[PDB]
Amino acid sequence: PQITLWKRPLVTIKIGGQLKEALLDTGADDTIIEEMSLPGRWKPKMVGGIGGFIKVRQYDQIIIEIAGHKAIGTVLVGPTPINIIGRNLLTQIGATLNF
Amino acid sequence: PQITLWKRPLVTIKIGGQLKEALLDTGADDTIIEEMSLPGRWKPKMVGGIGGFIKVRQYDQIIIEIAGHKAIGTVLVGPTPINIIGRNLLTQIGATLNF
Ligand SMILES: CN[C@H]1CO[C@@H]2OC[C@H](OC(=O)N[C@@H](Cc3ccccc3)[C@H](O)CN(CC(C)C)S(=O)(=O)c3ccc(OC)cc3)[C@@H]21
Repeated sequence: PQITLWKRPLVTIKIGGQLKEALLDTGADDTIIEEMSLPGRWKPKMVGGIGGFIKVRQYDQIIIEIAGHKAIGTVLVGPTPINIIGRNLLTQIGATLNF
Repeated sequence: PQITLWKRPLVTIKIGGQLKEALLDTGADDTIIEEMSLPGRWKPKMVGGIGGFIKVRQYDQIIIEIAGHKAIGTVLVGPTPINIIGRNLLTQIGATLNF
């Protein structure tokens, strides 16, 4: 699709068998999801933004369906105030910014 | 242009006659610039992000060039980790997300 930016670019995702709403975020290097369970091993990570840093769990090789497009990559899980799809998965669905 | 997301979507902006680097950020409602001097009166705003809130100064009807495109609109000034061009100005330059 072509997504205008008058409103937040929110989409439905499927992750870990669960449907969630998430923000398509070109300013995010990484994908950050609210607390949930994911399979496999994880390692701790700190991610920083406006406000400071939060501690997350890093899961590698996670499959997400993003507005119907499958992508695999790293997902960070922790106390984000919004689910964020970052560039590490936006590239895999072919997303570009155009003007 | 068409901006892919394999790298951060960094562009040059011009504000107050000065060139700065900024991130094109679809996840940002608002445009936030590092401490600098802007003309006129300001209003208070709290901005929430991944790791809590920051206080900023809100300046309205500021002239800013973004990757060669003229915009005139609200700029928040404060302790952002990076200059962010949010949707309020991305809509003025005609940016869309496409996949
Ligand atoms: C609610 N208020 C926010 C929304 O609109 C306002 O505009 C400014 C601020 O927006 C944000 O902080 N937006 C976040 C994304 C965002 C969105 C909403 C809440 C939290 C975060 C942004 O798009 C992505 N981030 C960083 C930029 C600040 C550099 S981040 O969430 O901190 C982030 C950092 C590192 C990551 O990987 C290393 C992945 C994500 C305000």
